[PDB]
Amino acid sequence: DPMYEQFLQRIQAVRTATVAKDISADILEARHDYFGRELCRALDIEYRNNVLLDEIILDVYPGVNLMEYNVPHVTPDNYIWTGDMLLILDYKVSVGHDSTEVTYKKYTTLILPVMQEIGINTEICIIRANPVTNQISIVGEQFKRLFPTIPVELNFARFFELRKMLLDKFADDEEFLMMI
Ligand SMILES: [Cl-]
Ligand SMILES: [Cl-]
Ligand SMILES: [Cl-]
Ligand SMILES: [Cl-]
Ligand SMILES: [Mn+2]
Ligand SMILES: [Mn+2]
Repeated sequence: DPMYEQFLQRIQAVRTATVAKDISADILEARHDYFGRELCRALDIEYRNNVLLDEIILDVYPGVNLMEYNVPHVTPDNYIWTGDMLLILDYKVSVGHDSTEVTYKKYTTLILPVMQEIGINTEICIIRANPVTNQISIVGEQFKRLFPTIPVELNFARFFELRKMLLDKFADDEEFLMMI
């Protein structure tokens, strides 16, 4: 596992709280991206990880003049263009709901108004994996109808193992415990 080995090398070598904070954030990003890849593989949909909204609009509506509209330059993780409806997707990996609510509010209020002006039928979809239990939670009614089962095989144990080693190495470092 090249990803695991590279994280392990970084944890073996790190000496400072600030560099450790970056490893921690990087592990959480990699765990998120791992779920996104497994999710798209299981559903046989195109895997993407952060698409500029302008690019999404140009893919679904090539004739658009972006300059006529006030397009917020957000980068949702992914999208599905069925031909009649646009599903905006964001992956989450979390034991809680707070990050889902934050992103749902941001994309609902920033994306839906301009998509209505352009004329593209759009739904905001947030798919969250609980990394401890592997349970999947979906916000997005049309996503649920298209994908009533999600036959993923998730294993987050190695991300937990890496981050726990990092936390243990800095268990007595006040500067780090605050950054985290
Ligand atoms: Cl260091
Ligand atoms: Cl964004
Ligand atoms: Cl697509
Ligand atoms: Cl996440
Ligand atoms: Mn993202
Ligand atoms: Mn995401």
